[PDB]
Amino acid sequence: AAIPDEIARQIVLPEGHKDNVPLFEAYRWLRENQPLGQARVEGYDPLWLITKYADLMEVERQPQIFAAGGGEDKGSNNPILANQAGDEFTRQLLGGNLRILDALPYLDQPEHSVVKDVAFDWFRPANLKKWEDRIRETARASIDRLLAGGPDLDAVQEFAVFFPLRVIMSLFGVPEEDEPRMMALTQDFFGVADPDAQRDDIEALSPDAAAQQWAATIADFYAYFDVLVESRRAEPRDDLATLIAVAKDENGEYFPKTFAYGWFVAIATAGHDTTASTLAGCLQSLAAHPEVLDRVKGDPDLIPDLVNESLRIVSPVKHFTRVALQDYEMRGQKIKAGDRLMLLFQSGNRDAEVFDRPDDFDIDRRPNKHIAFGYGPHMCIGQHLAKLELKVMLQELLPHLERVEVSGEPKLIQTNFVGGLRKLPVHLTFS
Ligand code: HEM
Repeated sequence: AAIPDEIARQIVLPEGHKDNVPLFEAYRWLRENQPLGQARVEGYDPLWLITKYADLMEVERQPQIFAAGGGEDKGSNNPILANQAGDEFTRQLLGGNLRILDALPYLDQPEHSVVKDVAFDWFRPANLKKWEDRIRETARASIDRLLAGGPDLDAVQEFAVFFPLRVIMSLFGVPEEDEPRMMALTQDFFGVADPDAQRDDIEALSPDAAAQQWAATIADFYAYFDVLVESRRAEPRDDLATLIAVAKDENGEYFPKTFAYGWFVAIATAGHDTTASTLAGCLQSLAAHPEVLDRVKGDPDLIPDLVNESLRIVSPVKHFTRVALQDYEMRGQKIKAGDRLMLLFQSGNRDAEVFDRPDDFDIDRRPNKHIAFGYGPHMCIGQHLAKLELKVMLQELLPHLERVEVSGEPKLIQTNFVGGLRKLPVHLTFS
C-alpha cells in the first residue's frame, strides 16, 4: 500500500522539515516498517521514498536506469522536488520542460560527464591544497571578529555564514562588496518554501509560489553572472570563474553561457550554504556533547572525524529526485518506468543496518561511512573543498573555545531540499 498520509506529508512537504524531531522520526518509521514505499501526497507526483542506505547506493550507481533530468527527453524530470503546480509553472515558462538550469543536477550522461569534466580536476583534493593558506587566513580573520564581538551571538547569522561565503567568493573571483548580494540570493534560492524567506516580487500564497521564487532568483543570478562570464572571457584571471567562463567543448566552441551560469549558481549557493550549516550543526553538537569538544582540543587529529560525524548528523542536502527509465524491482517492490524517486540522504545517514546507535553523535566511527555527499556520478563535486574548509576552521577555532552553550531556540530553514540551521543563539566561553 501507499505510505500512510501523515508520514508521507512529513517528508514530502517543506513544512514537514521545520523541526528535525518529527522529520527524523518519520524517516525512522519508514526504515523500520516500510523502507521502500510510494508517497502519494496531494499536489505532488507519487514518489518512491528511498530511505535505506543500501538502496540509495543501488539507485545512484545505475544512472542508465535512474535518470536525474529524464534521459534523452531532456528536462522531463525535475531533479529538485517541486509540487505539481510548480512544475506546471516551469513548463509554462520554459515551454514544455523543467530544465531551468544547465547545472550538473539537471544533466544525464553523457552530457553530465562532459560538463563535469570542466571542473573535476579543480575540485580534487591535491588541487585544493594551494588554497589551504588563504582558507586558513580567512578562518583566522573570521575568528578574530568572533572574539572581538563577545560571547553572546547567533552562531549562524553572526559567525558561521560568513567564512564559507568569503572562501568561495574569493576562489570564485567575486569581489567582497558583492558578498551581501550573493548571500541574499542564496537565501531566496534555498528559502523558496520558508515563510520567513519570501521574495517581495512573487505571489507568496500561489500554489506555484516556490517555483516562481526559484525562477525569479535564477533570473537575478543570470543577470549577475552574464557580466562575470563576459568579463573573464575578455580578460582571463587565475580564478574558478575563469576556468568555467572560458570552457570550450570538443569542437573548440565555448559551452553555451547558461552552462557557466549553472556552475556559478551551484557554486554561489551550495558552495557556501552547506558548509555553513555543517559548521553551525557541529557547534550545536559540541554544546550537547561538551566531552567531545574537550577530546578534540586534546587531540586536534580528531578534527577530520568530527567533520565526518557533523556531515553525517547534519546531512544538509536532503534529496534529489530520479525517474525510472525502465521497470525495476528493488526490496520486493516493482518500480515502473516513469515513476519518480526521492533520495533521502538524511535517512540513509541514520540507517541502523550501517551505523551503530545511528542517532548518537560518535566521532569514533572509523571509517565513517556517511552518504551526506550522495553517491554515483552525481556525487558532490565540492566534497573535498567542504572537508578542507571545515577542517581548517575547526583547527583555528576549537583552541579558542572552552565551552558552547545554546542560550536560545534554534531555528531550521523550512525546506525539503538544502536545509540546516538559520539561527543558533549561543553563549561561548573563550579560552
Ligand atoms: C557540507 C557540504 C556539502 C554537502 C553535505 C553537499 C551535499 C551534496 C549532495 C548530497 C549532493 C547530491 C549528490 C547526488 O546526487 O548523489 C551534492 C551535489 C552537488 N554539490 Fe555538494 N554538498 C556540500 C558542499 C558543496 C560545495 C562546497 C560545492 C561547491 C563548491 C558543492 C557543489 C555541488 C554540486 C555542483 C553538486 C551537483 C553534482 C551533480 O549533480 O553532479 N557542494 N552535494
